[PDB]
Amino acid sequence: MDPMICLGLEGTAEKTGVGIVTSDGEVLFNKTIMYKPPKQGINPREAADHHAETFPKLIKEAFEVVDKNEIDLIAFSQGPGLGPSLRVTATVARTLSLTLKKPIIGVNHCIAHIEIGKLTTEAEDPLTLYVSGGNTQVIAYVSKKYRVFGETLDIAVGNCLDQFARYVNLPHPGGPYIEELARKGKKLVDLPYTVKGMDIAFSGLLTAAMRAYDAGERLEDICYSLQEYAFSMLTEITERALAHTNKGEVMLVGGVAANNRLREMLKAMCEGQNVDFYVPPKEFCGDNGAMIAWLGLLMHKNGRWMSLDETKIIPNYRTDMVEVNWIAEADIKRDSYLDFDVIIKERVKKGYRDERLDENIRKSRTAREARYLALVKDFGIPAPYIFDVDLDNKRIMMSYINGKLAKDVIEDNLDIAYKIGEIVGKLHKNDVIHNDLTTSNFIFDKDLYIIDFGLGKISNLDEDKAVDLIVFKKAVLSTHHEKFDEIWERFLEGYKSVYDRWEIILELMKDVERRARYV
Ligand SMILES: [Mg+2]
Repeated sequence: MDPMICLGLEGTAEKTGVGIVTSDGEVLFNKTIMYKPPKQGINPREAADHHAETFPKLIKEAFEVVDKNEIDLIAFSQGPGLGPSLRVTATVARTLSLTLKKPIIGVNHCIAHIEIGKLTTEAEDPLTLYVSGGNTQVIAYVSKKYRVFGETLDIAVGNCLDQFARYVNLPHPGGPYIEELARKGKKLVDLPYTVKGMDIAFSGLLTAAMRAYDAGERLEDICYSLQEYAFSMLTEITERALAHTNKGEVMLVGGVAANNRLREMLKAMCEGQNVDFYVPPKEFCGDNGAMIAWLGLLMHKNGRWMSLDETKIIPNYRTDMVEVNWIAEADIKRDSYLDFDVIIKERVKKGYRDERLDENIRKSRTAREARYLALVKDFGIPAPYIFDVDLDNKRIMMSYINGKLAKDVIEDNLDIAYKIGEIVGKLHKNDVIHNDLTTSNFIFDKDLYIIDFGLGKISNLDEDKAVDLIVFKKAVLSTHHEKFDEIWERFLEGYKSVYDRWEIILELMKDVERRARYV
């Protein structure tokens, strides 16, 4: 009876997975079967239907390998994920607990992906990029909790690819086909690169890929481009998260981790930053039951229970919500005369990306930034003065603001959350979207100074102003959790002072934020 053994169910998404694991970290059993969608016409089916048909076939096999009387705990994926899939998973898990007369534990699918990462790889405290069909977020364990530092703002990357494959009439799963076509591509088609803070968005990209297809661009080139852009965007936010959580290893996780290109771009990045890079073996990388079981053990082994009424599925289970109980883009230089001071900001090259992309990202952000830092004094917003610019070398000569970063003084002086709101309000009052609102991008002296503008854009759309505010919101929630409530409240106070339409877009935030799981 030494090794306590647990049976876990995975069913958050499109994969039916059953796992048996022992508290000693031994995987006695682990098989998963995927949903194969029927024609999207009439006579519809859903993954839930697949789970209902598949779970008991898998459980039979499991009981043929180990004695059901030997299993001591049953665990299941409580969320996040598809509601109808969660419910079949839960109902099957509950039936097992009741007839085996054994305890049951609901487990967070996301932090289960990473825990078997640690168990199954030489990682121990990684910044982990989790990508799949329904999920894409950057997670790290900080301050006693698993937290999101970067996530998609709309669809997951897996879904971006899946929809594109469908559009261009590739069979399911189309991922492998896009990855092969991309290898034969050579032109880097014009597509939108969309990073905002540490988050990203794939919708515009997907659409532009579609329009490029309609315009008669070579399928191979579109595929190559789709991948380069999406994967670069994902490598960038992981890079930013890395410099932000101060971790020394990165772990890639999820079905999309199967993509070699993504794996290699991600390894280059980690090699550049001298950090370790781990990927679990295929069978623990994509959705699987073993990870559910192992995390199940972790929490129960450390003493935590669940009444059948506590086993309600949580479609939007956030990583924050889980009680844990088992544990740079720009070189800046300062030049001085005996009284005058200048700083030069160089956007250095990123080896991991296609040099063509790298050239456009560095030049355009540099040009934008220069142009925007200038334009914004017209609105009464302190910023550095722009002395000169050298776009060939990706450099800016600007004035020097002596002071601490907002990120470093905001919690012990919440007033400066107000000033940030004032200058954002002034921004949106004037149609400028600053797509990187964080507390690392303002410097506080007497007034408050804005010091980044590389992702700027002119726009009168409310969706864009709304997203602007969510990126700020989300960033505050991850890096200033101890004081989040208050900083946002005062951020809105400042915003309200200046921009009279604040209410319209604040409400618009909600409808955009509901790019979550149904129910
Ligand atoms: Mg998963």
